Amino acid sequence: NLTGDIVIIGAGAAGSLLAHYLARFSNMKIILLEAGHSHFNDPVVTDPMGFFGKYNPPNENISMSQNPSYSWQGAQEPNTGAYGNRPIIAHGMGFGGSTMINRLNLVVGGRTVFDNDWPVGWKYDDVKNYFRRVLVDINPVRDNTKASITSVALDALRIIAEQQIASGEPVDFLLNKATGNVPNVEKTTPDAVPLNLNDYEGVNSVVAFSSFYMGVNQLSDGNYIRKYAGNTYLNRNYVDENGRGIGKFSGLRVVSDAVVDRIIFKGNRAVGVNYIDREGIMHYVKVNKEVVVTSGAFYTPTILQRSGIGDFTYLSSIGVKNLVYNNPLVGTGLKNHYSPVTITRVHGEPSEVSRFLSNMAANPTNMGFKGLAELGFHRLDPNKPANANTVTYRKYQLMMTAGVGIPAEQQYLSGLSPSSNNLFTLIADDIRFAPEGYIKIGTPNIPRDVPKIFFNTFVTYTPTSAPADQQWPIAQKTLAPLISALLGYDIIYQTLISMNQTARDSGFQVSLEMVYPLNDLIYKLHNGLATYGANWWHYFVPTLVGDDTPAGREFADTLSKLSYYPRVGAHLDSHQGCSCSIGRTVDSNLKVIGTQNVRVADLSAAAFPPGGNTWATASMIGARAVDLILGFPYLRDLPVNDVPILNVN
Amino acid sequence: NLTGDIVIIGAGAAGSLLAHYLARFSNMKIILLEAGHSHFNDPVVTDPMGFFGKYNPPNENISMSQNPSYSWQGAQEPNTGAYGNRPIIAHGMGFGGSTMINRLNLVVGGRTVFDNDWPVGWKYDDVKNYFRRVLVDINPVRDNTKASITSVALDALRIIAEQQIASGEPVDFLLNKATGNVPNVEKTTPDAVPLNLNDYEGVNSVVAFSSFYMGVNQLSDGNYIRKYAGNTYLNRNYVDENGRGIGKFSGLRVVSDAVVDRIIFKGNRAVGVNYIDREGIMHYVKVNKEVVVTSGAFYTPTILQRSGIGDFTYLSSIGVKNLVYNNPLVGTGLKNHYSPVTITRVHGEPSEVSRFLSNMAANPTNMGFKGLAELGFHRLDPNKPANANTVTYRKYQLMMTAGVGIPAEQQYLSGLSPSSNNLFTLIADDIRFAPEGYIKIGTPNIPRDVPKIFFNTFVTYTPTSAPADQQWPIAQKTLAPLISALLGYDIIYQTLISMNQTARDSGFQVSLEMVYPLNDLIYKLHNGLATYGANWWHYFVPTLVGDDTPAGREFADTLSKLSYYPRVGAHLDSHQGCSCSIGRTVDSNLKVIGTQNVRVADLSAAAFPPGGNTWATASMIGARAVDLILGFPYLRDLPVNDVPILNVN
Ligand SMILES: Cc1cc2nc3c(=O)[nH]c(=O)nc-3n(C[C@H](O)[C@H](O)[C@H](O)COP(=O)(O)OP(=O)(O)OC[C@H]3O[C@@H](n4cnc5c(N)ncnc54)[C@H](O)[C@@H]3O)c2cc1C
Ligand SMILES: Cc1cc2nc3c(=O)[nH]c(=O)nc-3n(C[C@H](O)[C@H](O)[C@H](O)COP(=O)(O)OP(=O)(O)OC[C@H]3O[C@@H](n4cnc5c(N)ncnc54)[C@H](O)[C@@H]3O)c2cc1C
Repeated sequence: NLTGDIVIIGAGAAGSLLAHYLARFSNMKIILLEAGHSHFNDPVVTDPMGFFGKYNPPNENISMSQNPSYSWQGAQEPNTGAYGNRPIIAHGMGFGGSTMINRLNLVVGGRTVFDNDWPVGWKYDDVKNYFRRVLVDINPVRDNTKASITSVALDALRIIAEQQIASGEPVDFLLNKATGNVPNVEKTTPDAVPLNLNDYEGVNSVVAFSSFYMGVNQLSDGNYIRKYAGNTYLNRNYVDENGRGIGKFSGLRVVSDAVVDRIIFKGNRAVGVNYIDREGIMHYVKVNKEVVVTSGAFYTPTILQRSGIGDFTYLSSIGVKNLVYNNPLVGTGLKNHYSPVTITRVHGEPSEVSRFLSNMAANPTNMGFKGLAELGFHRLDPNKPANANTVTYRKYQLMMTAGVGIPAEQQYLSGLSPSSNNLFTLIADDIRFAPEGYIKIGTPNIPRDVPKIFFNTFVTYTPTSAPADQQWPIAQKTLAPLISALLGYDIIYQTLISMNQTARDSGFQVSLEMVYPLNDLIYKLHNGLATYGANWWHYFVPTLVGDDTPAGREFADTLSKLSYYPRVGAHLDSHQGCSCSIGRTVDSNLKVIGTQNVRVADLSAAAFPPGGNTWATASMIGARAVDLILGFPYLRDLPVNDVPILNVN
Repeated sequence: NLTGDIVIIGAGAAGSLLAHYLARFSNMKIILLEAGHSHFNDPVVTDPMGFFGKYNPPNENISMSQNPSYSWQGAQEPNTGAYGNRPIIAHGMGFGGSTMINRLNLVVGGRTVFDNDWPVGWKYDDVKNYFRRVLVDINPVRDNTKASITSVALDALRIIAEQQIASGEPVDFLLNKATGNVPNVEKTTPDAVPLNLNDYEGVNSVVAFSSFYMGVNQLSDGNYIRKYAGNTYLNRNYVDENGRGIGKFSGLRVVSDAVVDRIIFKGNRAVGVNYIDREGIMHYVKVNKEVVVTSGAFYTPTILQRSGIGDFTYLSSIGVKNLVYNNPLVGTGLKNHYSPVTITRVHGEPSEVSRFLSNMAANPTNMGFKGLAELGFHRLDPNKPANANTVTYRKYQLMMTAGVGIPAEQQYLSGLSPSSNNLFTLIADDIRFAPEGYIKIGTPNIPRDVPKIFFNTFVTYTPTSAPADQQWPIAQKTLAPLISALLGYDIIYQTLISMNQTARDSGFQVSLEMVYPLNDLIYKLHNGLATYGANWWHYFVPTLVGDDTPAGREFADTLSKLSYYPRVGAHLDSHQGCSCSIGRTVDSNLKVIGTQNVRVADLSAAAFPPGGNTWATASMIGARAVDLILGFPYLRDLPVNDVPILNVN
């Protein structure tokens, strides 16, 4: 049988890095088991434009995230806050994990989140040397082309930031403490210097920029290739076609097309793993030292539960025979991101509006991301951290995209046909999303694509027969996402109001207004904010604050109407994590509480979602697990000029 | 280990009956493999009202169809005809298959379908005995609490039938060929004899009645029970707690909590079956004579495909190792039913309207169904069989229910809240629904909840650069479902128009006007149908017709607006089948083409969907397969008085 010291389950954004840098620096046998197989010769994945449906048959025009042959299909239970919808969120299958099917963006997360929201031993100064290693291994690139809309938006944001600085409010969405009174907005001159948002020292927390960073590499021919975990750490230089290492890496052995279900125990120690190959044959893998599980946010708690780690009552209810430890917290507290969307129309003569929206197409260099800014807390938002007036946090990730990002049903309902050529998309992402859920298994026989996922986004609050004063804190806690989404809409509105004058100044004779969010409603919401200030959100429950005045009814009706759009006119991001975070299931050394020699090293073990995209954080967790297992800080001391070599075929 | 003579996979609506009567009438060892366990002591399933959520926890309020512990979650690929959404359809998991979580509505299917759409040897005179056996074994009951608007609707239908008969059209939705010139509308007299829609001779193909037949049995205590296949054929009288037969059924052996993946062949003949138990240990079962697969419409083709039966090219591409027989037709031609929904509002004084909609609440005997008729083709339907001038066909199933059956999003959008006490629902279910699809697997490792399911219903038509004279037939073939939906709306409108006068005559002083589908649009549709006759549907493509008058533009606009409602304001029925039909995957004796000793005996092996619900048809397939396997007409000649004995506990 197969025998080895360390067994890694799941070759995702962290498993590949862990296996690579663990086989390099040691001499013990390593086995990596992955559900899928390699895709180095598949044009759909390697080409960056294969993400947008470039090599798909006419009768099967679906993306990789909706394809069962590329990803798992984690259907969730009905959403009580979104009219009982059941969105599908996917995890990749094969070498590279979910990074094989993603947008290839890279955001670091910032300094404030790690300093304030993560436990001791995982502060920014302890993880920046691994962020640097991950970034230098991926080696992303910036945008090459540049449109005139970016400069106009940057100038409008600069004017807004100057106004906010002069106003003197302690907290705003365009203030940064580490810079001072100078707005942190890129210059619009042709010879300007870019403002990197992934700075080593984390100076840029609320920064307006001109470009993102995409994980692509230009090839000697002239085309681009997708740079992800699979071809970076598990390419032909290190792993051959038999799943064996070459040279120094001869210790590592990779098994392909192997789905695992259980971990065998001798009471407190893992002693084996069982999996099934392509012929339906059950195989058993001996474990000598340790087991590391990196199956992702959705499927790590399930494999933990069906092995006998969780609530004993429910596990005996469903029918688990072998039980090991009692953690009623396994699989609880799952976090994610959300992104409401906005559409804008441009008015004027066809020639000027055609010159205005030019040079904003999509190429493997930008992936449709013009990129505007990372924003802070709106001054009217009541739910802020305790020291939000001292250190600046990240809440919004502003983005700009061509075309219209809207489900076809809303496209028909609103009348904004994508065939039009005078519309563009602004998105105010939320990277501090409040709702939390949990995961439980349904049947204790085999891995299944659909466990029980509960995740309610925009719920409503029901009044009770109590004085309003003590009820208000409950309503404030319950209605956070709605307030955040509406304040993001207001942010976009102010940006458009400033950008009208900015564009008129820059030499474009055009005008702009919102169209999808029913500009009348946005204008009324802005007026209501301006006239009500801090207590504006009390109108979400008009019964307890009844004005008996036409203005009050008007504001309540407008707030009720605007609550409809974030439920349907938006989409969920596939940035789920924190389901098995540190402090609930594992300690600071990534060891499962109650056992001896098993560890979790994926995004599920994250204490708090990073302030942005989540590719780099999982790789950082894996890199830290490397020298936690080894015991010596090899990666933290590895020279920067040492990077893995790339083999294409 | 385990050895036997016949191995049955899946104890569904057909496997239960087949195993029961095959163990009764023979002397050979029989093994039944099921992926679930008995629910005889679970109030959610045994109580008929548990379907609506009578015993659900407040924080897990989900129906049995949406619960992963009760059913398989069959997610499908985006539907290009309904704005690209992915509805979820389930098969029940446990003793009784999908009959354990269904609405318990029993419809035989009709006679014309089995006389014009099934091969020789499967005509109505060869299946009526098995239909009678299934019906007497289940022993349904009729509704006990008769309402008042049922009589009003029946009188309106009688008036419409009189008008249609006096007119002289060859075909319409209230003409029955096997009844003469007398309308087939049930009497409204106090002592009226019931009209049975499941009659032995099949004379009622277009019949208007007052109550359906549902599978519930009244206990001596007073409360009702759910009488499905699981407790009918697999109760404690016959199968013990371990899973062994009792007395005469000593040859049976039932294995619970067993999921199968493979069928082991020896070149052309099955020799074994593999399954995984609750503990997670792979087991092997020997086969001596026969293997029968009854895993359902979705999951029987998957089992066949990953076993080595199907398109060799795709199977080899996805990694299937062993290939047995090449047949690219496996998993093709999937059919299902679609039910648009209509909402009506009643006007009048509160007392009269309150007493008008009385005695229509849902109780365990009618389950919210009052039932109207099995209607026929509309006179203006262009896509109808040529045989329709001699025989009558079932196309529309008409049902009524209190409250509003609408997704919450459309409930909010249309302004029709469920709190109103003056609304009721009319549903015209399409039972000759045209579109078809196919099923493919993604990974050759283990059974999965989500394989590739393609099903596109409301696809539109794009004109080409050709003369209209040859373009018209293709457009006529493509646009059938929209035509059927609009004609159903017109049928409901006519029924309401007649019901207004009938109610005003019967004593009530009220007015009924349809609301949800935007009455003005329906009025315009009715006027346009009357004006344009047979060629009304030509205006789905206003460019190709060449009409430019304001009337033509208005009619085209109305036809465009109305097409929005069927896509979203409806829900797909779980009556899927015909994916391994007779003559394409199996012969007339249910043996799989190209193989030696395996058969399929479920709803997937049906040649054409019946005119109504599909439980009885699946049970009939199983019952017929019983005596085909045995070779003697045991069940056809069994006396009607010999029925199984119920054993609740
Ligand atoms: C469509 C999409 C777009 C995204 N875009 C971005 C983006 O722009 N920026 C960003 O930062 N992040 C993005 N992400 C998220 C990013 O891809 C992941 O967060 C990241 O890969 C984290 O990796 P992980 O190891 O934690 O999880 P995964 O990469 O999902 O790890 C799962 C791995 O484990 C394997 N596995 C799972 N279950 C089993 C099992 N039972 N047995 C064996 N193996 C198993 C899988 O085959 C896979 O190899 C996107 C994700 C998706 C789905
Ligand atoms: C919500 C709902 C309501 C319905 N209402 C009605 C109604 O009112 N009237 C009506 O006539 N019909 C109704 N139906 C449909 C009806 O219940 C089914 O069509 C009928 O049971 C068909 O029987 P079958 O054996 O073909 O499918 P099923 O009974 O669903 O057969 C599936 C069986 O196979 C087993 N199985 C599947 N895969 C495997 C595997 N890999 N290994 C082992 N076992 C496996 C399952 O555990 C299950 O026992 C409804 C269905 C649903 C979902």
